[PDB]
Amino acid sequence: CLSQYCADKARDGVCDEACNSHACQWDGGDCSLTMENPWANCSSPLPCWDYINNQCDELCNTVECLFDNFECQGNSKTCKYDKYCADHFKDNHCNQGCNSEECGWDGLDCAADQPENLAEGTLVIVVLMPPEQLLQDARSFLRALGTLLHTNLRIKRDSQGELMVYPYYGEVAGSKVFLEIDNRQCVQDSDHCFKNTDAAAALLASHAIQGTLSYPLVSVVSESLT
Ligand SMILES: [Ca+2]
Ligand SMILES: [Ca+2]
Ligand SMILES: [Ca+2]
Ligand SMILES: [Zn+2]
Repeated sequence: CLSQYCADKARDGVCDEACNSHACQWDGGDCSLTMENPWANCSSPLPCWDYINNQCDELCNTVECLFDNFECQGNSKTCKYDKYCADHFKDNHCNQGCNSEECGWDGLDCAADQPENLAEGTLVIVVLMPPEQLLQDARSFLRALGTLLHTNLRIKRDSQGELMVYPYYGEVAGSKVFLEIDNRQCVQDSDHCFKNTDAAAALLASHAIQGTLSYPLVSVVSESLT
């Protein structure tokens, strides 16, 4: 890459930080959930991967540039009643104190009679949790990724109505899960909802690059076919 060390280490299933660079394709994707270039669609004159700096850079504040990692939001708020809200997230009861962007809009419990407003495409994620553990922890998994993406996610269902969670056999037992983004509330409160899953996948990869992911994700891909 930049080195012969990085050539050797690329795509070996381990993030090597000496190679965690745009030039080295984030260690052949080892550090970026296998995504070679999360900013491939970004037409900013800035190398936006260098501007994850806790400061607003407007040149990177577009969807294809990953909204500058949401660093152009001014009021960088967290969920005030995070403990209460986590336990009441997606529990089929509207908790008004949790009905805000920071709290993932109570997992859409307060928007139950509102039409779905799906982003185009499907997020395909491999996580190092076996299917049973993922299914049992699905609400927390969805809340965490939703919080990262500033929207609401759900596990996709197949045409039998079954949740699309499948065993994935690697060196560690994992799962492959298919997710959809529901913007039904996001669009009302936010100017930065993903209209398509491509940039959402890339933002997850970006968080992998930084090491700020809350769950042990292995890979993410945005699909239009599924
Ligand atoms: Ca590596
Ligand atoms: Ca920035
Ligand atoms: Ca609730
Ligand atoms: Zn936001």
